[PDB]
Amino acid sequence: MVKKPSLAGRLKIIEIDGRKTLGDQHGNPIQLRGMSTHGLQWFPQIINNNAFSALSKDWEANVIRLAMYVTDPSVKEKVIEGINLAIKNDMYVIVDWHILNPGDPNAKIYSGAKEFFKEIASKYPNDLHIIYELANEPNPTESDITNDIAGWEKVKKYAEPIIKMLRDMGNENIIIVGNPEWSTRPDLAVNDPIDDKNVMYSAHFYTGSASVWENGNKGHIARNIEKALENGLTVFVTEWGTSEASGDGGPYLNEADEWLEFLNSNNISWVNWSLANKNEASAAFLPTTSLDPGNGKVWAVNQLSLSGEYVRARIKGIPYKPISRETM
Ligand SMILES: [Cl-]
Repeated sequence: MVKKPSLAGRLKIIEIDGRKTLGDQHGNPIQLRGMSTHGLQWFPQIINNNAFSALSKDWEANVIRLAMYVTDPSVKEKVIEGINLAIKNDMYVIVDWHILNPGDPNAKIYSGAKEFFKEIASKYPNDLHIIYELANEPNPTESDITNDIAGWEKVKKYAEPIIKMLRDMGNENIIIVGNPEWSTRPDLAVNDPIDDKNVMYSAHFYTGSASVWENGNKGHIARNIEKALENGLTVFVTEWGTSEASGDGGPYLNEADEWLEFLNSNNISWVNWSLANKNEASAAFLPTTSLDPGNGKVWAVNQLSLSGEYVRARIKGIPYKPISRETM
């Protein structure tokens, strides 16, 4: 079982024998393993105590990510309750300003980020539970976040005012910064890293659309991860799926094995997409499964999709022995 906030305390980047990694208050390496909500506008019913209790207790998650797409400003309320439910259920919590369309974390439509982050931070001053993720997936869709240094620099100009502000009020939280091409470029930050001892860099992958190795070569995403790591950055996988990059297809579980070996061997924390019951391969729950499992109840394994079942075993760290899906 991966360590809970009750035993890990404040997370910080530590260095051991020349290598940086995510560590706890005691100065030991730690790995976070959990689940991301789907968009909190589309799937807010996951923000319930019985669900968060089940993920923490049964799935043995030490983290949950609250994907707030940027609909209504009322979505902000489900984030607050989610933060509350996570603290109360002994889990780290990623507050994800979930940019996607447009792709630019700056571009007009994302005005209130610093403002939003200010609010959450004020409500929970230097709370050990919270991890701030400033921009889910900077990307080229309706934006000039290009797949290069110039694109990384726009992301950096967006992130720094928010980081400084957070640090000024005494917030020593892990901050995770996204990067170009849907957060597949943590290597771009090597060129010009954020001067903050507790900033990490996102990487995202979908195992049906990305392999660790192909035709003898390290794949693009895995090698971009390696480049950031070799150059003294740390990487946190705030979103990966067992499906294709659409969120559907497969699941691709043999490829997931290889990704997870690669991440565990490098002590890279990871959060699986997603806690939906949408009819898509990446969704952890069957379409007929309620996102509230009931009072004192967990979801049964047969209420979980093939992906959900697989990720649950991996979060727990138990061998994966899939159930029979036919009975007569
Ligand atoms: Cl196994």
